[PDB]
Amino acid sequence: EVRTIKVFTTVDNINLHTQVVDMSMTYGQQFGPTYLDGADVTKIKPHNSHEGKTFYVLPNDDTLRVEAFEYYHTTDPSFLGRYMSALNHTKKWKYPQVNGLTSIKWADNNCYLATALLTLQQIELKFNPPALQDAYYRARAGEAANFCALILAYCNKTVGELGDVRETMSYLFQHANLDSCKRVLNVVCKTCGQQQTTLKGVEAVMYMGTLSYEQFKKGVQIPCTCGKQATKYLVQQESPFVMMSAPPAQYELKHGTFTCASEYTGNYQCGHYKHITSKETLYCIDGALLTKSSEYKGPITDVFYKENSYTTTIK
Ligand SMILES: [Cl-]
Ligand SMILES: [Cl-]
Ligand SMILES: [Zn+2]
Repeated sequence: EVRTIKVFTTVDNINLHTQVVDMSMTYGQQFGPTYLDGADVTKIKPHNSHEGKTFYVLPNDDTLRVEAFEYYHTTDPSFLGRYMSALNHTKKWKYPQVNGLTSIKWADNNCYLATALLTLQQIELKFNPPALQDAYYRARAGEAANFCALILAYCNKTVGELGDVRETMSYLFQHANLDSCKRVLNVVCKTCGQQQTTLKGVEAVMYMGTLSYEQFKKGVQIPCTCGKQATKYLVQQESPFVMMSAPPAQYELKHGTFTCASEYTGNYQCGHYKHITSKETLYCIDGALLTKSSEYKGPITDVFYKENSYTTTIK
């Protein structure tokens, strides 16, 4: 006796593909790798409770390949398997509202993701892939499981791995509309003279070397090919924020002088991130945990600042 049920397959959870499945065969035998809200059902035979349900499958024909690219903006063949693997964990995480923002209760080394999510809610940023637009909208409303699983997939990180906030933000910014962001730098060597550089997009909003936006405007010392130290300073900035990053070092955050910051305690192999936000006072959001202080000092790795337009007074 042949038994069948109707199910739907998808790559984006919007466009559905009607399937009739033989209840005598695994999902794997019929569709290849198959997932039900993140759970791998490849080796499971259809249940009666499955009728009418939506299953994710890998893009295995031209229609799904186009749908997957249009939704995620990636053709990485392992992407949906990585997204589903992460989602099976992130759907069990807790997303408390802390000081009016969606955070993440600590689990599975997810401190870097909490501080990234908190930062995103404080800066002006629009994502390009519909997957991130839709998932980020849900995250802002408090249901961040899809958004967190997408960040893990886009960053090639598995649940439990040690992430870096700077690297995570770089991936998210690659998938954001930063096209009108512009930065002009001048590099002055007492031997070699002056050289101006223009940076656009993600490179216009990220700097690695100093946490202080004010120091970057005054000048920072960098190597020159001649062997001397040159001075690099900000000539012009057009962006709605900037991110200043450096290896973790004891640093004092002053209320009203920055938007938010990431603190990292530990070493190259394991550690813990916290988030500091400057509002009516300094709030330290540590997943579900919240403390406040008038002053803050700690091993800061990243600081975000509000911007619109800046032009140097240096000649
Ligand atoms: Cl689809
Ligand atoms: Cl968006
Ligand atoms: Zn030089």
